[PDB]
Amino acid sequence: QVTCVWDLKATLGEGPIWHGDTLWFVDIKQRKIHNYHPATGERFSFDAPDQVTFLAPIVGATGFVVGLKTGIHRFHPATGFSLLLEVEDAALNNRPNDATVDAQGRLWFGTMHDGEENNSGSLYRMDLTGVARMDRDICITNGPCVSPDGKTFYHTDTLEKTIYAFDLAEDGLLSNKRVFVQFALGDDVYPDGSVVDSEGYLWTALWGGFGAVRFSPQGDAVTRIELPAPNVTKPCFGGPDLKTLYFTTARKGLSDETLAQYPLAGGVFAVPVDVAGQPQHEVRLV
Ligand SMILES: O[C@@H]1[C@@H](O)[C@@H](O)OC[C@H]1O
Ligand SMILES: O[C@@H]1[C@@H](O)[C@H](O)OC[C@H]1O
Ligand SMILES: O[C@@H]1[C@@H](O)[C@H](O)OC[C@H]1O
Ligand SMILES: [Fe+2]
Repeated sequence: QVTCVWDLKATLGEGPIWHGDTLWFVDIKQRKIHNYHPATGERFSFDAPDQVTFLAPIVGATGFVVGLKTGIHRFHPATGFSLLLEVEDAALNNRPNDATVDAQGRLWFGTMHDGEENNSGSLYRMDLTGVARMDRDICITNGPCVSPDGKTFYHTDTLEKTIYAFDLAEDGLLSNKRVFVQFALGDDVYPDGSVVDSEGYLWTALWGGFGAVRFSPQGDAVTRIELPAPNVTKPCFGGPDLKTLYFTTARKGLSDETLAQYPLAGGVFAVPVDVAGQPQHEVRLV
């Protein structure tokens, strides 16, 4: 049985990372940044001026790169949020979503239509050279991640239920886009966030799928973890050995009867696994 380590009941828990030997994540719709210490069970929360969608630590503990609906900001507990750059026109009614940091310190993050209807979202790569638009015309982007060897990049079109794979060159460009995995069975099962473990396997959390799936680098499902929560948003490897798989979940979109049957929905869950994950990388801004 899977254990819920924090009965947070978040509306849209998302973007978990393992940083400073603690778990950091967000509640997008409640505009919260949460921090959880597994060794003591202590929890901390910070209020955000708008929807906050991802966190990525910057080298030197100079804060996090975070995604607010108003743009990409820096967040530091002792200075708040300060605008780093607007990436899209506010008229699009877009907002950032998921993100990851590769082994070279680059921040890959996506945008999406906040109304979840228009194909106005894009994929961006933020590094020392600036911000480059890597893909476009995606309604809900999700789960950017790179393989441990750095040669493969994964990205998710959630509403199309598709996970694509790209060839990633050392210079940082994507090529040879192809469908990695397509979800067919499940009318209300959508792929949300994904990560890649130390062995190159893809862990994908299922929106409306009550858990997460582990895929071989060839695209075959090999393991499924089930949670007492209908909408699982993202996995994150943490713990002292990177073998404790945490999961964020969401109460958004669930009826009152479903939430009464699954009262732990929106909480943070943890499961021990056999394969360790990848260490968290930090964004290079200098
Ligand atoms: O690592 C840092 C963390 O300890 C806290 O201060 O938030 C800012 C981060 O950069
Ligand atoms: O809005 C949600 C988005 O934040 C999440 O990443 O994927 C599921 C969507 O419904
Ligand atoms: O799981 C339930 C929890 O969500 C609620 O808050 O307290 C009662 C528990 O049974
Ligand atoms: Fe997501």
